[PDB]
Amino acid sequence: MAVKISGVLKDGTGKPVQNCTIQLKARRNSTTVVVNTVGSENPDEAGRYSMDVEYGQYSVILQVDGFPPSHAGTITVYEDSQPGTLNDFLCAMT
Amino acid sequence: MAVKISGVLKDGTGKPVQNCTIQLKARRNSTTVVVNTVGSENPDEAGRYSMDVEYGQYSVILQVDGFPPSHAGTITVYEDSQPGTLNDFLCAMT
Amino acid sequence: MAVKISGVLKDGTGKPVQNCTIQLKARRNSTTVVVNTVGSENPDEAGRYSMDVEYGQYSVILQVDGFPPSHAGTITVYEDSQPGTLNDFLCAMT
Amino acid sequence: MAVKISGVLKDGTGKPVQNCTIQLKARRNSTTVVVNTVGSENPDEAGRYSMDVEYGQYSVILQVDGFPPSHAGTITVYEDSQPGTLNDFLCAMT
Amino acid sequence: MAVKISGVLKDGTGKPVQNCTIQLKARRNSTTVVVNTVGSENPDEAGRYSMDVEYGQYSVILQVDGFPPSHAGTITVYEDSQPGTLNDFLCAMT
Amino acid sequence: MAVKISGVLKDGTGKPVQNCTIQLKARRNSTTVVVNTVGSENPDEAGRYSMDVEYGQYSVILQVDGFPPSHAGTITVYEDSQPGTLNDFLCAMT
Amino acid sequence: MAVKISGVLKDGTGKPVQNCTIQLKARRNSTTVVVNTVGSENPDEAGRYSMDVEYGQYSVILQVDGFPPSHAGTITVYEDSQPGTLNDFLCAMT
Amino acid sequence: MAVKISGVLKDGTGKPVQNCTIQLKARRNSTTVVVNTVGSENPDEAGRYSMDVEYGQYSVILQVDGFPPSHAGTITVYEDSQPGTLNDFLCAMT
Amino acid sequence: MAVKISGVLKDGTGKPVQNCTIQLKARRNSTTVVVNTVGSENPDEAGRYSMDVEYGQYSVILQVDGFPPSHAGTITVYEDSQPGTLNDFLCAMT
Amino acid sequence: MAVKISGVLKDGTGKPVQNCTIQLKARRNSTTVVVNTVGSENPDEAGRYSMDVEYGQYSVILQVDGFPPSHAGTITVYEDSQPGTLNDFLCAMT
Amino acid sequence: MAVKISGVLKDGTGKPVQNCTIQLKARRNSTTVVVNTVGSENPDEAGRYSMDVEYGQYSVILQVDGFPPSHAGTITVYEDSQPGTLNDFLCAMT
Amino acid sequence: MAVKISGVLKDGTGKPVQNCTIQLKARRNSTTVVVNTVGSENPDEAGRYSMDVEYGQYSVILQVDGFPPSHAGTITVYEDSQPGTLNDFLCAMT
Repeated sequence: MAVKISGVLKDGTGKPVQNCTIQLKARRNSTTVVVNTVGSENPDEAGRYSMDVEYGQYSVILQVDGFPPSHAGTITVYEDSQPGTLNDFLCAMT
Repeated sequence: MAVKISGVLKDGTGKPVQNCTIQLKARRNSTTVVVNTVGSENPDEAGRYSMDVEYGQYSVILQVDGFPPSHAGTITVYEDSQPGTLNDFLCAMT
Repeated sequence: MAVKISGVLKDGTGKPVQNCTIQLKARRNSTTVVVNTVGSENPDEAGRYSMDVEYGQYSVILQVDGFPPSHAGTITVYEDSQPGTLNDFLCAMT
Repeated sequence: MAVKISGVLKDGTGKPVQNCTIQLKARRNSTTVVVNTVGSENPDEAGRYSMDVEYGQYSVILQVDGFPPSHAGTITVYEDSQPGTLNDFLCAMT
Repeated sequence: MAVKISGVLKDGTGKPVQNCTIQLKARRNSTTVVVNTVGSENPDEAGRYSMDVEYGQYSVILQVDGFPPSHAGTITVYEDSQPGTLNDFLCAMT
Repeated sequence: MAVKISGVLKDGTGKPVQNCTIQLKARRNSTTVVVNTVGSENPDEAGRYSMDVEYGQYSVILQVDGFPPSHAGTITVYEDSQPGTLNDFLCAMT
Repeated sequence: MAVKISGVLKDGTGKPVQNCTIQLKARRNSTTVVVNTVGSENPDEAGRYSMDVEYGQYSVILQVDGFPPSHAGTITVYEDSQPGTLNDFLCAMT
Repeated sequence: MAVKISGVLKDGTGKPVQNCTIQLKARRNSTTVVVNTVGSENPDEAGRYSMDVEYGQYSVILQVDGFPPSHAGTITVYEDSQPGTLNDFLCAMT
Repeated sequence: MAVKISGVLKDGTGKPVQNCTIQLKARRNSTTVVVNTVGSENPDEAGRYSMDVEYGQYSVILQVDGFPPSHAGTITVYEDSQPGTLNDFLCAMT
Repeated sequence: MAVKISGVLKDGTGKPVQNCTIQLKARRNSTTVVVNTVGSENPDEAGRYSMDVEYGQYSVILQVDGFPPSHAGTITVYEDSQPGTLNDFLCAMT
Repeated sequence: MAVKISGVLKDGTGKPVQNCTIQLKARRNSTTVVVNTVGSENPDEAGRYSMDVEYGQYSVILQVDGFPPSHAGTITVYEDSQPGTLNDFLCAMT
Repeated sequence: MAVKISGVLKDGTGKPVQNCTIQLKARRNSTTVVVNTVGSENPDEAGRYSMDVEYGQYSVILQVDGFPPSHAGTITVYEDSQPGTLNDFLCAMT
């Protein structure tokens, strides 16, 4: 199953960030994802993003049209996670 | 929420600075801001600035047209912070 | 005898991978295959793959148009193996 | 408030110095001036200069089309100083 | 006498491999073969191969216009062997 | 108040020097002269010079059209000084 | 006299070798052959060769069009030697 | 006052030297001559020279558009001397 | 007197060797030959050679258009030698 | 006073020296000749030379058109010296 | 008195040497020959040479058109020597 | 007085040597010759030379447009020598 990861993506001054590109980098083999595979997603102009993420361990990469990739960190989804925003997984007590 | 930061910024000789821009770079990802994201604002011709800032720790950069980028310092916006000028956050005890 | 390897190939965000290529390298020569021989097959537009592999040890290579070759890992198919996705074969205990 | 620094600028032969530029490089964060902000002031043909200086610590630089920028020294304006000339601030007992 | 070697050459995915070339590099002087002599014989489009090997010691080279020559291993033909496939000679207990 | 420094400046053989230039460089800033400020006049065709020198310590440079700059020495005009030739100030006891 | 050396020249797979050349370099001067002298003669398409060789020690070279020269070994034709193929002398006990 | 120095400049064969030039390099600050000042006096075709030197210490340089400047020696015009020739000052017991 | 050295020059295959040239490099002064002198002899198409050698010590160099000069060795002719072939002098027990 | 230096200039084979030039260089400055001053004369076509030299130490140089400058030696002509050839002065006891 | 040296110089194969030249170099000056003087003679078409040499010690050089100059050796013609070939002088006991 | 040196100049093979040039390089100052003065003398086509040498010490150079100048040696002529050939002076007991 795919857990829904949804939210809005704002910069540090309360405005949406445009030209974004969010990438999920698999680091270990899962039941349905092969290692070293990237899954991309492009937010809209208002900053809304929504993805269907398969469980496993991933590295998050954020690219904004003139930014070298910003390694936000590693997220992990098990068979107990509930739908939420991307930021909670980064801030979650791993 | 967001704390409102408003004021006017000048130089030693009591004049507004022109063609400048303030950039806040988030050095630690938060519940609403992802790490390593810059949010910028250009003051008006009178040097007046006004912007809504999300909580967390930020690094402040001033860029003036021609001059090398200046690293003013680091600010921290907590849940108990009250509105004020940008200078007080720089001068706040750490 | 050739075990049937069937499945669908997706990434972290639950989408098929296009322009992909799956290669199997015979690591150790067997009574049916000769060592250092590559066998590859391109999945369809929906990311569905089905191959008939001979038994032995193989190293799996994932090739994507644009990215450098990925080293998924190593599979070892015995005479007693049952049909299934290659994801189970990489994640099988060794 | 701004202390009013006024005077005349003469060289060693008792003559006005032209094509000058007095700049104030702020070295510490103040309640009204951000770090590394320069404010220029060009005196008239008779060597008269007058500036309104916000209190704090400054490094005075005197740039003439000729000798490289001459570091006159560091000046400091508390909230007790009275209006005067820049030479007294340079020569004041720190 | 010439031992007949016959078989079908397949890659890891149970398919014939085309454009190949099997070379037998003789490493030791035999009664009828001089050292460092090669014999090339290309199999058909269905992967069928057959040679008339003279007894002795040989190194097998599999050249497939691609990966460099693949030293599959030394074969040895005694004067008590029976006709078979090349893979058995590779896998034979030396 | 500027001491008057007047006289005639000749060479070893008793002739006036033409195309000359006398430069005073303030090595230490005073209440009326800022540090590292140069003052120069060209003497007349007869080698006669007249100066209104502010109090303080200066370094004297002799510049002739063609020769490299000469370093005559250092003078120090106190408050008890009296008008006289420049040549005495270098030769005064220190 | 001359010992007769007649036979056919096959390769590992039982085929004749074309564009071949046998070279006999005399490594020790004899009653009838001076040192460091070669004699080269071309076998036919069937691979047959016929050589009347004088006594002494020789080094045998196979030169086949395209390949680097091959050093088959060294032969020693004595007075008690009987006619035979070239392979027997190389394979003879030394 | 100026000490008159006159004479005739003859080379080693009792002949006048032409195209000559005598320079007096002041080496110590005097009451009437600034340090590092040169005064030339070109003799006539018959080798006669006559100068009006001031008191002090001088280095005599002899430039003859040829051999490089010849540092003859240092002359001191003590304020008890009487007019003479240049050679007497060189030969004088300093 | 000159001893007659005659014979037929054959290679290891038992054939005449054409395009040859035999040279005798004298290494010590003799009664009739000065040291470091070479005398060439070109055999005919059937390999026959015949020279009239003066007694002494020589080094024989057999040069053919091809392989580099092959120094067969040293020959010595004393006042006891009988006419023969070149090969005997090489093989003679010196 | 001046000593008369006269004579004829000859070489080993009793011949006049043509295109010659005699140079006297004042080694030590005296009451009549300044130091490092050269006085030269050219002998006539028969090699006859005559000059009037002042007292002191001189280094004598012979310059011939084509040959490198020769350093004949050093002469020391005194107050009591008698007229003669420069050969005697060069050969005089020192 | 010049001893006459006459003879014919051959090579190993009993032939005259053409385009030759014999050089005698005097290595020690004598009462009739100055040191380092080279006297040469070209033998005729039949190899016959006839020279007459002065007494002393000489180095004998052979020069042949095509080969680098040979160093034949050393001879010493005394006052008691008898006319003979050049070869005997080389072989004479020393 | 000049000693008369006369003779004939022959090489090692009893023939005159042409194109020669005898040079006398003086080494010490004499009463009539200055150091490092050379006097040439070209002999005629018959090798005859006759020179007049002033007494002293000389080094003899023999330039023959060939071998570089040859140091024949030192010749000393006192006021007792009698006329003779150049070779005797070289061979004379020094």
